[PDB]
Amino acid sequence: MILVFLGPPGAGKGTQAKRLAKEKGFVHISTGDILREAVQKGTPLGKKAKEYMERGELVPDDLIIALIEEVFPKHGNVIFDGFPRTVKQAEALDEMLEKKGLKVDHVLLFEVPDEVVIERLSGRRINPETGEVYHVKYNPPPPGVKVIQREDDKPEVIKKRLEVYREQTAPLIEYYKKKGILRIIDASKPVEEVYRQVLEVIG
Ligand SMILES: Nc1ncnc2c1ncn2[C@@H]1O[C@H](COP(=O)(O)OP(=O)(O)O)[C@@H](O)[C@H]1O
Ligand SMILES: Nc1ncnc2c1ncn2[C@@H]1O[C@H](COP(=O)(O)OP(=O)(O)O)[C@@H](O)[C@H]1O
Repeated sequence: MILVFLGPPGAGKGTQAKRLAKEKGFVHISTGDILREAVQKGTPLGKKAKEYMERGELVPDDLIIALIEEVFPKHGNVIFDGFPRTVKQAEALDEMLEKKGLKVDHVLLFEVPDEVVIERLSGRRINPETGEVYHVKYNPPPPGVKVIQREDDKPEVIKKRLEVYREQTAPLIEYYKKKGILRIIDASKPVEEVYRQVLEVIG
């Protein structure tokens, strides 16, 4: 089974993908997590990607498509979390999968309004020791636990990221709807309720 989680930044895709991977054994492929690691390590990918991410822009397709080929697992169920983000990426994914005898089985669209996106992103915090993700209101870090705020979660970069989502990523809704594999998730609900909906959709 291959899943794609699609939706605006802050919708809760990483939160749900992490949970699903941990409990049900999916391979979690987060392009964001992988890129942030590349940047921190200063790899050729990381050095090239870094400034796109800093500015809230998408990293060029060729680099991301190569990254996906590098990390796609030989066996196992997969959650694509934050990939594809463009039509070209989606077309490449279909082609890659077909060569492996696979296909995207479900695309889960995490619907949330812009007001919620901003609330979610502005309050997002990370434990730099473990990578655990918190929210200042909805899931605060334990007392005494040091956390950081991503530079791309600052107000002006959130704005750009949302514009980029609407311009480049949103056309994937129709792309996958035409293939009949798009499932709607009401991502505005609490984490537990969203998770039950994810489980229901994937059966
Ligand atoms: N259903 C939810 N309700 C409230 N807060 C959430 C929910 N899902 C995620 N969050 C919080 O919102 C922020 C964004 O979640 P995240 O999973 O990182 O979104 P995405 O990967 O779609 O960008 C995080 O701070 C997370 O703790
Ligand atoms: N599939 C992709 N294609 C191009 N750029 C990407 C992709 N995934 C992640 N990025 C880059 O990494 C940044 C952070 O992505 P991500 O962690 O997925 O954001 P969010 O937490 O909002 O889902 C993006 O704003 C973009 O610059």
